Amino acid sequence: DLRLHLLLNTSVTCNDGSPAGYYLKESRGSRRWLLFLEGGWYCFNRENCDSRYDTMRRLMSSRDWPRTRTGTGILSSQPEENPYWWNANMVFIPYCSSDVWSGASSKSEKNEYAFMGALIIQEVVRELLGRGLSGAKVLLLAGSSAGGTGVLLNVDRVAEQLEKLGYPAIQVRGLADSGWFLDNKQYRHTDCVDTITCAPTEAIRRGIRYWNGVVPERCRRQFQEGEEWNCFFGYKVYPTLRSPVFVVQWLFDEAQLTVDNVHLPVQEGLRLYIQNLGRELRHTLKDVPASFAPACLSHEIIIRSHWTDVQVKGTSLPRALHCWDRSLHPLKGCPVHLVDSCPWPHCNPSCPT
Ligand SMILES: OCc1cn(-c2ccc(Cl)c(Cl)c2)nn1
Ligand SMILES: *[C@@H]1O[C@H](CO)[C@@H](O)[C@H](O)[C@H]1NC(C)=O
Repeated sequence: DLRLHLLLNTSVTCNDGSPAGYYLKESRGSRRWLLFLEGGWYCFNRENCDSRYDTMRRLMSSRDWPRTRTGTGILSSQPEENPYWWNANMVFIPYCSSDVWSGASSKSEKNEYAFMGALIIQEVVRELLGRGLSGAKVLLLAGSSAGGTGVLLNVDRVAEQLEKLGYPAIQVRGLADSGWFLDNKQYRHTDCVDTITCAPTEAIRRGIRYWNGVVPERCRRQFQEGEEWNCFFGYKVYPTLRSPVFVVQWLFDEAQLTVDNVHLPVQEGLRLYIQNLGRELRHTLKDVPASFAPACLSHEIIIRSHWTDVQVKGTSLPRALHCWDRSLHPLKGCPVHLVDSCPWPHCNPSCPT
């Protein structure tokens, strides 16, 4: 079990002003640290943030958080369930800022909600240095869904912060799970008139203004003011990063099909759309040396207990991550770039059921 610690700096808060926090399980015999970012969509205006506060309050507030949580998947401490990093120090950071981990704004007389996702990550790092993170050799910043996108937005700032605090020996790396999205054409098209019909590029554009969102500077300098929404899309922000990042992405991600207005007897027009989506995602990973991209229709995520079962070209994700570790000290029979090439959902027999 991982135990809850609320942040001692109570100015760093969830959406409703309650303090943010983290769940920790230490491993005294390890200099490896894994910091995982929870996901779960976002909100970008007053109407749909109020709605999220009614029926998804744990993603906006800490007042009902439990004292402990069980580590699963890559956060498990049993080698049977986690062949990769079972002996590492484990940290689970709840997602209570609804800003794709990008915000830096407090609740005030002009803001009903606080959006502090970027500052939450930095304060967790600062308070963990007193918990033994000061002795680390590798800090792996991982995340799923909106947390996977948050890895891409924040991994270089974490490396930046540890350098200016005087810890240059800590190697910072990233693992982005199911947060690599495309700003493609929708299958059926709707103008941004309400939350349902607003495409991701439009919603992110308004979110950044509503959140006071921040993006990596090198990406910020390419796209500049008014256009920072481009940095939320993995294939645009990844080439600007300096830290090593491993990318996990289904070729037919369910969240991607949702924002494309696809809801699954497939006729020709939809078949070509789905097949073209798989091609485009494969194409964006072509220059990504560390990646895992199975041809599955799925919403599953690397903290699930059976994450070891899926294979690409005969290699599992825990093995690919171990190969990545070795490559950061090409390897015989221990590959790191694993992208399916078959064109339809579940053509890989090991896809989740
Ligand atoms: O849980 C699924 C999910 C997906 N997203 C998400 C995050 C960023 C972008 Cl740019 C898009 Cl298009 C979608 N956030 N949560
Ligand atoms: C608390 O966090 C805020 C926001 O990140 C920061 O500006 C401030 O310096 C922190 N205060 C202390 C005492 O660490």
